[PDB]
Amino acid sequence: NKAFHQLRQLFQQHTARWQHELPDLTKPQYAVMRAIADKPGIEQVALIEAAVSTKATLAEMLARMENRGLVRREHDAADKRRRFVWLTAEGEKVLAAAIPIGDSVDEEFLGRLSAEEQELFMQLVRKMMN
Amino acid sequence: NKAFHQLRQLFQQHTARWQHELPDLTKPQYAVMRAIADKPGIEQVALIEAAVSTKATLAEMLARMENRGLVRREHDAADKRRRFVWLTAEGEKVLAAAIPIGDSVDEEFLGRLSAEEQELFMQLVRKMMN
Repeated sequence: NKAFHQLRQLFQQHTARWQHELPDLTKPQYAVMRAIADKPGIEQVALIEAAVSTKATLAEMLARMENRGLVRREHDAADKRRRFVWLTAEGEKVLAAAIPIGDSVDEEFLGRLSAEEQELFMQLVRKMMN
Repeated sequence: NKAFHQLRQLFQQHTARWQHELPDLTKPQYAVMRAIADKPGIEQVALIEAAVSTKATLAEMLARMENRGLVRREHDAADKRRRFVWLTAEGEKVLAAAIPIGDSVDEEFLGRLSAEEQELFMQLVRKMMN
């Protein structure tokens, strides 16, 4: 009966489908790779907002991604705290295969709305944000 | 530019405010206590859907809640796997203090929508669900 409760229901159903179709790439991981491909060499701090995570969660996720050869990083010579992120060629393949999968999972729920309903749903979400 | 991406943004902003105002009670924990109070003695399996969690996440969260004296449980004499959940008196106090806080956090975002926009936002979320 609460709005944010039903939002948790919808988000859990989406996560459940995402788990089945993309078992090795969660939605936060997918958003990070997508934001790196949208801006190769993006600075790690700007990647926090671009992928909707946190400084600590992004650092742990990027470390695991380069452990698996999916991303590579370079450092600011004047400030080693500043890092820039690229996808490797293997990371570009992992992302390219996952995009039509993730799109179909998003479509299972969004496709239940008309174009006007989709545009309106995004206007309301934008209105509630800070 | 994606709908579920902006939903993650809105949900992260809500979690950030919830973290500050209720540092010892997350939104999933709050939903569990709220569902137990709505149906004292609710069976643990039905509590999974009522609070929007999973069997394993609920089991871990309920164990910690009774470690802190916030919930108590009873077992089916014929099937010890079946358990029923109550709030303790101390759990009733923790929940009662948190409800006006959680309501104000929900209101910070929902209050940016009119009554008609709120009703419509919940109709669209219900339409996208399974």
